[PDB]
Amino acid sequence: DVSFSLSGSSSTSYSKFIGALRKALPSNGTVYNITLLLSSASGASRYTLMKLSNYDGKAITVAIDVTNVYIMGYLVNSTSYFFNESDAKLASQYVFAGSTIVTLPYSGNYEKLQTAAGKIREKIPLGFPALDSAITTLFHYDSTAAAAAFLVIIQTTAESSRFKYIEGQIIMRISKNGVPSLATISLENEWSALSKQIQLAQTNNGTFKTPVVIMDAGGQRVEIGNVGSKVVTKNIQLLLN
Ligand SMILES: CC(=O)N[C@@H]1[C@@H](O)[C@H](O)[C@@H](CO)O[C@H]1O
Ligand SMILES: CC(=O)N[C@@H]1[C@@H](O)[C@H](O)[C@@H](CO)O[C@H]1O
Repeated sequence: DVSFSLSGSSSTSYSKFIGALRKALPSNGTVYNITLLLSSASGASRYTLMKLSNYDGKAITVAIDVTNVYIMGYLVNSTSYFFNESDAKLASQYVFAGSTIVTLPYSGNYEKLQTAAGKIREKIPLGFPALDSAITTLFHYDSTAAAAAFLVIIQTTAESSRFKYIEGQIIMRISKNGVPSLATISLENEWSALSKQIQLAQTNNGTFKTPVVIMDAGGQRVEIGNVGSKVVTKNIQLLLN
């Protein structure tokens, strides 16, 4: 398993945690020196567990699908909570054995979580304090605030593992929460498209078959057309397969 403790945390310990999470995910090699995730996996081996503890030391354990870095659900005390989607129902057959299972009233999809939370990612502050609050919400399972808590946790763990830029954004917000940058949102939105295009580029002299539009540090549209881009060389850390 991997773990992150907010108590005693620093930029250094957070980066160690994100690095450990990246290292915990199996590969079928690399493409342009970027880890390629597995296309398929079986049973319990399809998951890695991530223990998260708040400032007060209260802990939850989150299950991640290694094929796509999607969060499946989590365990607190003797109760597990899984997203309402087939891949998470599958996960419930293999992890947190012996727990009492609760099916959440939403899938782990951003659109569904945002509808459930009554607010879009763009307006939800992120940072170490936001992570603390999110863990607390899930620890007590406040059903009215859980969707928002998942939105914070997903971005602070999975999205951060996928993009060095997002890891940096969380680090900027260690002391004071802030809503995600437009760049953060675009990278999250385009992860699967970037993953696809980078793999196609291998046999196309490094050129994407279809451009991918990201946003920069000022929200300006930037069209990514080849593997020379900084998004490919010094940002993306995991490719969907
Ligand atoms: C009752 C239950 O928890 N299982 C549901 C399953 O019925 C549904 O088909 C799927 C969405 O496709 O999501 C699962 O969580
Ligand atoms: C969802 C749930 O049952 N969470 C409970 C929490 O509310 C309670 O404060 C604690 C007591 O130690 O046990 C937790 O994990």
